[PDB]
Amino acid sequence: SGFRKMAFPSGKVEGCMVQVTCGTTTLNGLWLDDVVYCPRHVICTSEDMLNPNYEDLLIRKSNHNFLVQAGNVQLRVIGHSMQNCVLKLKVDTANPKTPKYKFVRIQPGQTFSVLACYNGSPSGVYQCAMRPNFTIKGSFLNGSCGSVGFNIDYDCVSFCYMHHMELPTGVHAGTDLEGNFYGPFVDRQTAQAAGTDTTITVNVLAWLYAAVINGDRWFLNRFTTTLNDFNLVAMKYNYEPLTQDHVDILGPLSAQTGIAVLDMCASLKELLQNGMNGRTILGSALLEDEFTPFDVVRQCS
Amino acid sequence: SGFRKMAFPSGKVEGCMVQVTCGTTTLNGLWLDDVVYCPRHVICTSEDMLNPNYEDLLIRKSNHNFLVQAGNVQLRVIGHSMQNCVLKLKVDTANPKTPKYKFVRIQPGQTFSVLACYNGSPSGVYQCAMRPNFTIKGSFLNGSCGSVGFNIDYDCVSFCYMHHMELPTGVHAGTDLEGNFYGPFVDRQTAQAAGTDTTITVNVLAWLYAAVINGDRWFLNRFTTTLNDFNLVAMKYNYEPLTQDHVDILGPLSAQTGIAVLDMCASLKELLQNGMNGRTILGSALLEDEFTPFDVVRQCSGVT
Ligand SMILES: O=C1CN(Cc2ccc(F)c(F)c2)C(=O)N1c1cncc(Br)c1
Ligand SMILES: O=C1CN(Cc2ccc(F)c(F)c2)C(=O)N1c1cncc(Br)c1
Ligand code: NA
Repeated sequence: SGFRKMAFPSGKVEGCMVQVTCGTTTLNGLWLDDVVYCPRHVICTSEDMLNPNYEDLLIRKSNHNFLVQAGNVQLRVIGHSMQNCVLKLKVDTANPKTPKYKFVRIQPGQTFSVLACYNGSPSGVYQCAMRPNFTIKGSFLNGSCGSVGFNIDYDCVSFCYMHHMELPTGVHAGTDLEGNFYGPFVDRQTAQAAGTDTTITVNVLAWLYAAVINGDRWFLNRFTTTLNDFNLVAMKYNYEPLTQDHVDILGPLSAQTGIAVLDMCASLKELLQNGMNGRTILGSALLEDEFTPFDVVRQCS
Repeated sequence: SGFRKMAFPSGKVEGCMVQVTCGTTTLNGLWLDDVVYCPRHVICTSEDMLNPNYEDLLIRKSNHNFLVQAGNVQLRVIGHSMQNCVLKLKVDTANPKTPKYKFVRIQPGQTFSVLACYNGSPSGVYQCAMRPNFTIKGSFLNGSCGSVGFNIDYDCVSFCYMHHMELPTGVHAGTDLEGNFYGPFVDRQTAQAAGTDTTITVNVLAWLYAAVINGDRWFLNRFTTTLNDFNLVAMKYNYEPLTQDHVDILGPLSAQTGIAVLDMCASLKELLQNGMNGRTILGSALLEDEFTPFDVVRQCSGVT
């Protein structure tokens, strides 16, 4: 028993991290097979920041303008291309530590592990969720761009996030590994702001199921709710709508605990009305929304 | 910006984890140089576990009773011996992935990363603190025994914890890598309980400094206090005493943020007496005590 924010073991990703330098700019890149992926903004100067024309900046570069260092070894860049907001540098060595991997684009509410890196070297690993407003609440300093986000269900690494920037509210924006941004953001220093964030309702319900599995029942009640009445109340507390898909997804947790999804919804309504009255759930005094249904089943039993 | 419960990258430890089977028991072991370390209770059946005589159980075993698998490869056990509550299985091959490492024993309040493993396969990594009552609030299922805890101090892995058991309250107990238990526990099936726990004061102060560095400042106030008056309050709220050494250790954070430790102690006094009045700090409604001063400086400064 116990319940913890748990990340995937980071070793398979650690063996893929490299340092990419262009001009006076250094950041991180991801070395898979014979390609290094990194944010295209590595090619920008101080001037360039507001309205960079990336195609024009890139056409001016040769292979030998990109320095790639993997530990103590320089790799040779033998080709370059841009895909959306990522640069792909072809190198003359396949990474001998390349894991089985794929690139997956995730939806808001999905969680993943982040391996924070500086100068091509790993600093730490933690868990994040894609917020409804397409940001992530990470922990990143100057030099962290190119850090990646991943899951490892089975032996296969699913890369889902590459870090590009910090927004003024201190939250983080980035792309999938095909270089498409999550949300409306762009890799330019013009004014942009995250929309107001909301709580991930399906995840809170998952976590309440986790609390029951681990032996806590104090917050249950004798009531039920319709899906529509639940959503009418929940939205007054800045909770995302719960959909019939989400209800279906919670089916297994419902069957394991004997508590119907809409009865758990009624418990959540009361928690929003009353607060916790000095109590905690799984060691928290707030409702947690960064565990998915899949996360709960994997960690519990 | 941002502040997260962050574990060390786990790769150097992942390359040392193996599966150990003895009879119908499978659990995890740590393969360093030519030795596999695991809990000595691997040799017990249920009946044995009620009142084990480990020396007597072990003398009945041959090397070939211990099946050790590193991935899909069997290792050959060529020797077996016990040190306190850990079994050491000598094997015929040195681990080519052995990192630079040391075995260290940690103090209550200190934090470490846990690599939870099942059947010799790492499943997850998270950060823990050794509680003042010598338990850890981990997340472990059947099969997790032999999972380890560690810090990384340079390129050197400092192993500090090996998992042995779950207590009835759902917290966790184990040993250092020399097989000495943290806390007043034994490796047998009898009634055992965690003692009453306390809050790690120096760590809460560290986390308040983390909050200030990240822009969360509402709890600061004009007041200061003395160590003696603060410690009277801590005692009343089941907080560990704050020592002068703790004050010294927070020195850097005090100079960086302009908030003296005893000035921050006056903030913490008020929080204990009055609560948070609906507010949060770094997204929490509780005072967090599982970041050390070193953890905070490392995460707010970028060490790699
Ligand atoms: O290291 C950097 C650089 N940067 C700025 C940036 C400039 C032009 C662009 F087109 C763009 F996408 C991003 C930025 O936000 N970081 C950062 C990333 N994470 C946490 C911190 Br603190 C800083
Ligand atoms: O997997 C096991 C086996 N086990 C047996 C045991 C009982 C008493 C002892 F003194 C002892 F040394 C071993 C035990 O506690 N776990 C466990 C460890 N962590 C989280 C879970 Br759930 C289970
Ligand atoms: Na003060």
